[PDB]
Amino acid sequence: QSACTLQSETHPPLTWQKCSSGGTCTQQTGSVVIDANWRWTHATNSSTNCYDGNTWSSTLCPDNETCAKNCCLDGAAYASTYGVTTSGNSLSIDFVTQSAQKNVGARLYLMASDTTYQEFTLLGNEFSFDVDVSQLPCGLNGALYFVSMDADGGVSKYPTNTAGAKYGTGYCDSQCPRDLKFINGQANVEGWEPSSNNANTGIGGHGSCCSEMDIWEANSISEALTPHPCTTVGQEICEGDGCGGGTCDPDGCDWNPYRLGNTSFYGPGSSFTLDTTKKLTVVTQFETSGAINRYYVQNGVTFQQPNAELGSYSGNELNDDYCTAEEAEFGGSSFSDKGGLTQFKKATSGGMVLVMSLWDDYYANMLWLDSTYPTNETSSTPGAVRGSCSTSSGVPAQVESQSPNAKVTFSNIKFGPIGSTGNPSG
Ligand SMILES: CO[C@@H]1O[C@H](CO)[C@@H](O[C@@H]2O[C@H](CO)[C@@H](S[C@@H]3O[C@H](CO)[C@@H](O[C@@H]4O[C@H](CO)[C@@H](O)[C@H](O)[C@H]4O)[C@H](O)[C@H]3O)[C@H](O)[C@H]2O)[C@H](O)[C@H]1O
Ligand SMILES: *[C@@H]1O[C@H](CO)[C@@H](O)[C@H](O)[C@H]1NC(C)=O
Repeated sequence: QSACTLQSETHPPLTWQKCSSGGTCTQQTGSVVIDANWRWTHATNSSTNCYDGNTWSSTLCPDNETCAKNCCLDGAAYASTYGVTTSGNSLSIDFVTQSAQKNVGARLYLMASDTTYQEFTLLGNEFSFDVDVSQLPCGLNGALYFVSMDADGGVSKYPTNTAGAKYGTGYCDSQCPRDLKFINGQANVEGWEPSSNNANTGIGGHGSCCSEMDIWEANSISEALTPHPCTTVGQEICEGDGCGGGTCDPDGCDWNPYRLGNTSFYGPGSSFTLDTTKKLTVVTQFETSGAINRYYVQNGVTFQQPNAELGSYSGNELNDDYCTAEEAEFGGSSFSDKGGLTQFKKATSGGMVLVMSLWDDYYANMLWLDSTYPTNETSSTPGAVRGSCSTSSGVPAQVESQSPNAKVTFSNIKFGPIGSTGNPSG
């Protein structure tokens, strides 16, 4: 797809800190861009929509190639249309925003310039950020994560895509998402099927796969840390059912303190170690062995990831023994079939793009994160309970109606060698 300018594109600025092993941190200046799927896609020569609701224009988009040629992605009014705003090193995303249309959440990427994404090499380094999840009720997910996307959004590999990173193209993750309207410089209209419950989305014949590091997926009730390996490290297209776990691990080796047994660590109020009604700091370290360490800071008090005992595993580090014990006790073979932490280390050794989003779940109502899932299981089933939310929570239409003002705020992003981000920001 190409880019149009009926609406100017001005990326909300966002500062972050780059720290060094020497003990100092210096301020960096970037910005954020919204994913192409949220944009208005219309004819290059008019305002005629190429996509509207959950259907494509059969005239402008008879096939994937013709569609990409006839259509372009336009600019976004971040605040008024998408409820996305920034201030210094802080970024906020509102749940429901009413403009000429209703918009739900957003997915944003940190940029290095107005035409390129900022790439981060996680291995040997740590990522720190502050987050306020107080306005995130059951059913919502304020997420901060990394994915192995190309810095240019896919332009060099697929010339038919001239919009690039400036317009949020090139997404990919361990779920091999088929809801993307544009992949590899072509549309995804071929084989398109409208969602049964989301008036704005559908499923195309192709998907976009790649390694995904979910540093943070959470709301005020539950939080999870989850690495997702893929047999092909970077962005790669998939077709039909091949997208269903053919190359990527959609489940991952997840670490949810609540799911692992400590139901008093993360929650609303002073009855929890970390009070989710107030802002908190989350630091994640990627040691060279491939393991992942985590600690939190709130009101000046430091807490390492809480200890967990699962099978023969005991500790607070997300390592091979933990992931192996999890599949043995909770079930599944996806993570290990795809190479585990060894394969995932190939992703963190390379460059990954920072993603920040807010979403509700049309497939499983976010029950996998904050409730008992599947809903027919009980507390007696290992790993069934992930949070205190009712198994009846998270219905999109309901949370969108009852909590339109929900929002997540990410701030004070700091990146550098392990042990360096706790030093003074520059
Ligand atoms: C005896 O047979 C075995 O039984 C066990 C237990 O019943 C089976 O294991 C269970 O299988 C369930 C379905 O596969 C999963 S639910 C699964 O949970 C994961 C972890 O939360 C979810 O992954 C997350 O998905 C999010 C939304 O896409 C992502 O954003 C996030 O990054 C992912 O971590 C997934 O969506 C759910 O479907 C149980 O966890 C598991 O114990 C076993 O399969 C049988 O063989
Ligand atoms: C949860 O973790 C906190 C901090 O490590 C600890 O003080 C508390 O005892 C733990 N509770 C349980 C039930 O593990």
